Amino acid sequence: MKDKNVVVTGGLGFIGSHIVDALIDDNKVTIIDNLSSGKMENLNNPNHENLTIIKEDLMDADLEKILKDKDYVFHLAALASVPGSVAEPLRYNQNNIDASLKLFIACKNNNIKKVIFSSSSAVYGENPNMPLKESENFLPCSPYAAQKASCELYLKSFHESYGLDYVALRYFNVFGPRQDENSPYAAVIPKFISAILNGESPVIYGDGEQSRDFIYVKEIAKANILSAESDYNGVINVALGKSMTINRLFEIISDVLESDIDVKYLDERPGDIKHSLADISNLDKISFKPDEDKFEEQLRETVKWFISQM
Amino acid sequence: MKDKNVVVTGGLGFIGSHIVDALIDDNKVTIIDNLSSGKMENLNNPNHENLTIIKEDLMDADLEKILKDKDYVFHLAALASVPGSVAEPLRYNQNNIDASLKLFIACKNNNIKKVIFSSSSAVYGENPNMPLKESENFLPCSPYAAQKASCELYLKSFHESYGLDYVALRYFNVFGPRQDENSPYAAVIPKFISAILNGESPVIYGDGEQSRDFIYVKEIAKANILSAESDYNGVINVALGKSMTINRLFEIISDVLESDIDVKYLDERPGDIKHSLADISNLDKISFKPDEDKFEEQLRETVKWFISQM
Ligand SMILES: CC(=O)N[C@H]1[C@@H](OP(=O)(O)OP(=O)(O)OC[C@H]2O[C@@H](n3ccc(=O)[nH]c3=O)[C@H](O)[C@@H]2O)O[C@H](CO)[C@@H](O)[C@@H]1O[C@H](C)C(=O)O
Ligand SMILES: CC(=O)N[C@H]1[C@@H](OP(=O)(O)OP(=O)(O)OC[C@H]2O[C@@H](n3ccc(=O)[nH]c3=O)[C@H](O)[C@@H]2O)O[C@H](CO)[C@@H](O)[C@@H]1O[C@H](C)C(=O)O
Ligand SMILES: NC(=O)c1ccc[n+]([C@@H]2O[C@H](COP(=O)([O-])OP(=O)(O)OC[C@H]3O[C@@H](n4cnc5c(N)ncnc54)[C@H](O)[C@@H]3O)[C@@H](O)[C@H]2O)c1
Ligand SMILES: NC(=O)c1ccc[n+]([C@@H]2O[C@H](COP(=O)([O-])OP(=O)(O)OC[C@H]3O[C@@H](n4cnc5c(N)ncnc54)[C@H](O)[C@@H]3O)[C@@H](O)[C@H]2O)c1
Ligand SMILES: [Zn+2]
Ligand SMILES: [Zn+2]
Repeated sequence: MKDKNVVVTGGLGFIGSHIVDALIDDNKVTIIDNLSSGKMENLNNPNHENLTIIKEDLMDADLEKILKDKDYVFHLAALASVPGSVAEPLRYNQNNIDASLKLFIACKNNNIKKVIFSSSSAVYGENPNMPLKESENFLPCSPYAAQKASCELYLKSFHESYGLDYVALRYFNVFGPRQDENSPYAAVIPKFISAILNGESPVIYGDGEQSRDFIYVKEIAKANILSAESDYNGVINVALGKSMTINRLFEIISDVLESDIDVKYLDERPGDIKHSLADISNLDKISFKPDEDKFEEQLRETVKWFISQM
Repeated sequence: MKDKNVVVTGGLGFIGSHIVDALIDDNKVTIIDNLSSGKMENLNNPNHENLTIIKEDLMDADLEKILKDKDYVFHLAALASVPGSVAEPLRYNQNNIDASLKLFIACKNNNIKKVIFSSSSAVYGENPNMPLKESENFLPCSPYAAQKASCELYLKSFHESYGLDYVALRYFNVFGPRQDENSPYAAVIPKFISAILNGESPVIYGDGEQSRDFIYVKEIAKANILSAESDYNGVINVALGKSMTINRLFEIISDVLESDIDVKYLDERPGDIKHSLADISNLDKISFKPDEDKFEEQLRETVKWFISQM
């Protein structure tokens, strides 16, 4: 992508910062981010000539004005937490549905060429029909999952009502540089890496045979950019279509870190589904083929990032 | 249902007033209604000893307090318009998602035994797989349809997260006494009846071969009450599972009114789907069998109501 003027909501966050990095040399980029979880220092160059940063909540921003003469909108801003949403459903509704809708209204009023929306495999709930096809019904188990599904439904309705073109991307388990490790809720790869680097035993919730479809953050960024350039409108899973158990993950991370620190086993967390696996056939719709044998290399890059932060 | 204390949101409206009528002799009923479209005079007895009316927007009401010690909540309050939602998606979002969520939060915090939610066959969009089963995916064509679907998804998530029991009822084409005829958007049965009573030719948008699954408002009220009493949680179509063309409807209404006024034919309305038909198998889940040969009787009751309003 070259010579476009794009908006990246949540562009100071984990995933959004990697999208900004990939676009910024050849495109004007306006980030809208309230710093609720993102950081200026997540950007490779936060002073880049092509960059604009608007430090504001989407609910307050004049999105009708900001989106004038923009080409594409990448919507990553969200309160991105399943357990957080259970504790605070109304606040999550404001950030995840209401703000998204305000953005989508400004998109259609400004004739934005495409919206690329960050959804989640959480919308599937506990579905045994793996590998999970996009045609599965929604089975949201948390307010967060209902919110992402609601946004997908609004996008469908905006396509029909106003001709707004969009891709909704259902991410599976994203990992990589700049992912949070500090929250009680933080993802397993950051927790395993952080624990080992701090000389502490990590923990597994359950027996460790649970499995996930992990996908590297730079691949998510590529999928976003390819979706913007595609003529396809609709919903696409973004993953590798491969399973890894948490036991196996721990072995691999321990090998990468040359670590003899052992893992502890605790009871299962309520709400954790046992197995999650994407069907990624529809990645053909955006001409995306993720790298299928680069997990160790990606983990090494992630570890090096966490080392640099100590 | 006897000796319960219930809340009916939108209880001064078309459908809600019939639910209030059916419950009020044997139960305490609190209506919450902002009079945006409902009327005091829709109730059979607006001064009934068991009645309380709170004239307030759901967004402003202290629902946490109002729902203390209530048994059931019937949620009918909404901005109930497909074309209105296209014109004003944010305002419709506030009334249809945000207010519903505030209510559902108060329901789960007060351990309400059941929520009975008014959804719509609009959530199916233009789906040729008739008769339409509840398992069909959502295909919302308007912000309204997305909003009703979002509410259904929130209810599912609240069942999983908090144990809130619910039934979402997908109404097909409701008709009967107290339905609005004055809006530009008003439903076909009121428009046909009102036109003929005013000595004016009604209009058909298209060729009249379009068909709908019409369902009488008193049957909707019964389905609501049976759903409250049922152990079932989930989503159920409420209809007859029968089709009637708009041409045939006009013939029947003209016969009932002994009218020689002819109908005019105009171009199709954008957004109108041609055929809509419910699969009503899952009405067995709430032990409801609607009357299958009472259409003329129901139309006569509707006509007599419109006559009484002249
Ligand atoms: C925090 C995070 O990134 N979570 C994301 C991740 O969930 P989840 O699959 O629950 O991710 P995990 O917590 O990393 O759990 C994955 C597995 O790892 C075990 N585990 C986790 C932590 C630990 O210390 N020990 C341990 O054993 C755990 O029991 C589970 O089996 O993937 C989902 C998509 O597939 C996202 O919806 C979800 O939220 C994102 C933000 C969003 O939607 O915006
Ligand atoms: C106003 C109203 O009650 N509309 C409801 C009705 O829609 P619709 O099926 O569009 O209902 P119609 O407008 O009565 O249209 C039905 C058919 O009749 C023709 N027609 C309509 C008017 C007229 O003058 N002449 C004429 O020919 C028209 O072209 C169509 O084929 O049924 C749906 C459920 O099946 C509801 O979602 C919808 O909104 C409710 C509020 C809600 O969800 O809350
Ligand atoms: N990390 C994952 O595994 C994962 C999986 C599935 C979906 N997602 C989705 O991808 C997107 C990005 O997630 P992430 O992991 O980068 O999360 P993140 O918290 O790092 O990024 C979200 C960014 O949005 C900003 N933000 C939040 N609310 C805002 C508001 N109201 N106005 C303006 N800015 C706001 C935050 O400050 C942050 O920089 C989210 O929509 C998330 O739900 C992530
Ligand atoms: N009429 C139909 O054919 C049909 C079909 C499918 C679904 N529904 C649904 O059934 C329910 C009732 O529809 P109806 O036809 O009786 O509509 P209606 O407009 O007659 O009733 C809605 C009632 O809610 C009140 N209201 C609206 N917004 C409110 C708010 N924010 N706070 C408090 N009160 C509010 C109105 O004053 C009105 O009395 C709605 O949820 C509607 O979407 C109706
Ligand atoms: Zn297993
Ligand atoms: Zn036909």
